[PDB]
Amino acid sequence: SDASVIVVGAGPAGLMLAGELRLGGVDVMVLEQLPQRTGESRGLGFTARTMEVFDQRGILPAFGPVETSTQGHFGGRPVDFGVLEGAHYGVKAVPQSTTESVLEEWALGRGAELLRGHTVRALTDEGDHVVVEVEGPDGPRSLTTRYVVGCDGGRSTVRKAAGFDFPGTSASREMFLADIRGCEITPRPIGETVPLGMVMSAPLGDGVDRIIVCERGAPARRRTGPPPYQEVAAAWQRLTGQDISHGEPVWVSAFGDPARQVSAYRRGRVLLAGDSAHVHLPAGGQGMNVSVQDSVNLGWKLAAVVSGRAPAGLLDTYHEERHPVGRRLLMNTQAQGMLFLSGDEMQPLRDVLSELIRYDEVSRHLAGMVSGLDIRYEVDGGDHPLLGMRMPHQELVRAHGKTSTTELLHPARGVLLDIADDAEVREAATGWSDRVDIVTASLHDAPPQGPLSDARAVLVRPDGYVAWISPGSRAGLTEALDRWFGPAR
Amino acid sequence: SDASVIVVGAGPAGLMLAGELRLGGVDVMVLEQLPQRTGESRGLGFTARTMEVFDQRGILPAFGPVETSTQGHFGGRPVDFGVLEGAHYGVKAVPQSTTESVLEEWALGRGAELLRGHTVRALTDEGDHVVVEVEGPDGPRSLTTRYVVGCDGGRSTVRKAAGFDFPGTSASREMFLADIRGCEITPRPIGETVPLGMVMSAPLGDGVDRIIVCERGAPARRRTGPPPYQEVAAAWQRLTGQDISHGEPVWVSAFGDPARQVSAYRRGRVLLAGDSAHVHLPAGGQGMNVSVQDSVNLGWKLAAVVSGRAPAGLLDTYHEERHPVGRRLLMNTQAQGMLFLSGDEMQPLRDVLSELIRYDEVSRHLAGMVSGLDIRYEVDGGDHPLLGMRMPHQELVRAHGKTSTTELLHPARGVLLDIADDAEVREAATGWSDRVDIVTASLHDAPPQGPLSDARAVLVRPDGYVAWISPGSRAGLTEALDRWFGPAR
Ligand SMILES: Cc1cc2nc3c(=O)[nH]c(=O)nc-3n(C[C@H](O)[C@H](O)[C@H](O)COP(=O)(O)OP(=O)(O)OC[C@H]3O[C@@H](n4cnc5c(N)ncnc54)[C@H](O)[C@@H]3O)c2cc1C
Ligand SMILES: Cc1cc2nc3c(=O)[nH]c(=O)nc-3n(C[C@H](O)[C@H](O)[C@H](O)COP(=O)(O)OP(=O)(O)OC[C@H]3O[C@@H](n4cnc5c(N)ncnc54)[C@H](O)[C@@H]3O)c2cc1C
Repeated sequence: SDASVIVVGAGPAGLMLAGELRLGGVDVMVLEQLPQRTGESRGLGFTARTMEVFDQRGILPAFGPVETSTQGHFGGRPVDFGVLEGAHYGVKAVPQSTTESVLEEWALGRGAELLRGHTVRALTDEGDHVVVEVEGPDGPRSLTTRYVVGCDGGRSTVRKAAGFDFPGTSASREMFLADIRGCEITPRPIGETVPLGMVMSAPLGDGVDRIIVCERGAPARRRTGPPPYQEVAAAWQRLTGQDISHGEPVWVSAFGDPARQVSAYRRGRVLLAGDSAHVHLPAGGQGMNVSVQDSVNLGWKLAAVVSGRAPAGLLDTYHEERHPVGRRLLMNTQAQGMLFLSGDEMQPLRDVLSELIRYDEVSRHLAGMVSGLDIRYEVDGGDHPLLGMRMPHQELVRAHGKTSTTELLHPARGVLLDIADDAEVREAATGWSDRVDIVTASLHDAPPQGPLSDARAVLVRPDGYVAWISPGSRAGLTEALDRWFGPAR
Repeated sequence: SDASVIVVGAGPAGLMLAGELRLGGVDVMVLEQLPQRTGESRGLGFTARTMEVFDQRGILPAFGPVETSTQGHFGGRPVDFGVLEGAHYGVKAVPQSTTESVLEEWALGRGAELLRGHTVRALTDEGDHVVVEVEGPDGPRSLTTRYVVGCDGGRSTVRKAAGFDFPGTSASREMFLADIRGCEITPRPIGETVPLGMVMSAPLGDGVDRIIVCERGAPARRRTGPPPYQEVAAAWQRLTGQDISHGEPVWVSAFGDPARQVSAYRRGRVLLAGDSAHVHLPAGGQGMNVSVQDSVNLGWKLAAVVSGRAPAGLLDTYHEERHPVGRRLLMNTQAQGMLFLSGDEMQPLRDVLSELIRYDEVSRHLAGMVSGLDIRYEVDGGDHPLLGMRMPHQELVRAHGKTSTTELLHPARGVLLDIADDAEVREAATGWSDRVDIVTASLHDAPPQGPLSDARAVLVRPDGYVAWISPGSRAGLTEALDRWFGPAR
């Protein structure tokens, strides 16, 4: 068995997972077909929760000094993300290429094995293990592993190989994206409706503008490689009345509006994460974020099962917790795109949306949805609001020195947070001290009526979601720890 | 001068106005080109506020015993209208033909002059008066009046004649509506998306179903008379896979999605009200309601100016108060229609809408918008919530006998409501007792913390909107009465 887990594809999803797996104490092998990273940088910046999952692991400093704004939109419509206590829009500029850069450097630091110029062509789940056919630099090889995770993007080889179900609709439009030099092109962050469809445009920073075009009737086409630049340019004139012949392209590509999502996130011993599981219209910046977050859901869980520390039942929760999120990803993103991408025909409906956004409830809700902060998993049929949601960053007073909720998650074991000083709780948990870090501290600069007010103790999973809280969970701590970390030692 | 005011067109708008004008103590002449009423009954039922404006005048009993539900939609999406204190969806079934029937019988009762088989062909505003060319039963006549009000529907002759501005967009789709017999056709109140577009269908009551069809690519066409039935039928099969050859039609018509609204509601001495001022996609049942309400805004005001009781400045408020409402009518209705009328392509966006509707703020807001109960006019830059909104029905204790806010508006003079017993207020107003009914009473079954709690007095315009409230208006009662009823006597 050449490695415990084989990850195929080394994009955000795969890189994040490879790291998460290593921290989980597991050897891992990433096969990526590309020899050197794309150079395309599709998305710009990342969401609040993606910011937080990076921070959970001490990855943010590698990004260089960065900014975070509260001014963002839901499908063009400005939403102030402040209205939801402790939320914001994200980190502003960062190109995917740099995120991907970062995460590679990380996981390699975490001792993951990355094999480039390695293309997976077929695979078979034999029951106790999985075999994988690979065309690499020196030729075709055959590898054996305990789990394979398809992180190979929108047209996943893995998903087709392992026989997944991929229901949904194929694309109906073709849109263009170009990053151009030289031309003197107006900003259109919200975009702009022109009789023949819509356009958008923004500046990025050193001589380069992004254009997006949507010629209304354009059919969907499968193509070999990007469109030739002059074809996009031709499209831009027929829409704006601007000639961009003279433009020198950096990247040019076509893309579309599909909506498909695997009906099961796991089959036997093969799993999918990122684009490979859910493919959609790129809109409201979600693709990378939600994918990276799939990896953070799965990583620790898989680590546990691989090493015999958890019953395979823990791994099903990856499906149960994420299919829903990916489904909402299709919903969120297609909605957002339809507002963004339509005629003067969609104007009435964004006029009402603008009217509704004005409330607090509404403004929170979409700021919740976009940022990924509204995620609540099923964990316990109890009263408390925080149950099953993410654990917010809160500074803590440890014996000698201050520390943070966020920093205790650096190692990716569970965190049990004794705040009231109850030896009774640190005892019930002793049988798990190998898997959960029992920490006893007090709160520092809490907002006197916040989510941790009147909380004696909290159980935080390795992905930083809350699994159990005192008071106000149906189940005792014993039931809870067994659920997520395995039997008592 | 043959009559004070000439109203052209005797639909909901014109009939309502003719009545409102008579109560205002003014002779009025309605010219309608049709000799006998259409027989078509496009809309079904009416909104809360339309219910209330009818009731303001004692018109509801003529309707026969009727029902009112709280279960309605915003563009297909179920909204419980209850969530907004004292709101609901409307009266359920009533066909326009019966409403039109009712209102005719009313205004004739009110002593309005209705001239049928009379078609207005041209008109000239001469400054001090207006002339009107009319082809009637015995021939062409020329009439003279002080005001003309275009209530002649979507293709208003008046509006074109008097030279109005009618900006907006002409229709882009063609939809079909048919009322059929015999066929066994499924209900589709929310409608239903079929690959080739959308359909809807409901039952109405004695053997007759309504179908609506939207064949996606259908262009807009100007036509002489309705479409032939077999053309709609052909459309229905190409969409549903159902043959309705055998169907016997009662009414068949085509209709579309325009969006236009006169930029000024008044020019010199000519005015517009109803369809003639604002034309749109029929969706969310608004056309009749908002139009009838234009007439109720204008009627009393015009009555005042015609008879020299108010300075012409009162009449401008008809524009200032209603252009905004009509504008929101275009917005409301086109939004609602776009959700209702689109592919599986609009599904994500009604999925978020369904999510937002779940709140209270949102559910109220749309229930407000649809019912027409959210209307607040500019009247005074003051704190109080009720200022400029409609006066809600509240039972009152008069000297001998109980009565209601609603019943005091039967005569269509203003109502000043002394509740605290303050002779100081009944004095300031003495100079207007000719135009305002000074009433002193106490509240009956008020909801102990309602909108009239801690209110000494209220000034209610003839259209039943609140103009001044103690406490909490910038202006004193004197300023207020002069604003709406004219100088002190
Ligand atoms: C126009 C554009 C703009 C976007 N903007 C945003 C944004 O603003 N915010 C956001 O969050 N998302 C955005 N996205 C979406 C985002 O780019 C994707 O979600 C994300 O980059 C893909 O995640 P992934 O790691 O699962 O797959 P990918 O990034 O596609 O990586 C999959 C990898 O698998 C490798 N691979 C595939 N098949 C094999 C195989 N047979 N063997 C070995 N390796 C294989 C590929 O080489 C590839 O490197 C945008 C997308 C587009 C197209
Ligand atoms: C498919 C359909 C369904 C609808 N459903 C609803 C609904 O559910 N709820 C709702 O509120 N609204 C609905 N409406 C809209 C509603 O029907 C219109 O708003 C309303 O009936 C028109 O109001 P009106 O009185 O201003 O004009 P009209 O009702 O059009 O009447 C204008 C009158 O003027 C007369 N006229 C025109 N020109 C002249 C002239 N030259 N000389 C003399 N007379 C003239 C005409 O004969 C006509 O009788 C619907 C409309 C359609 C088409």
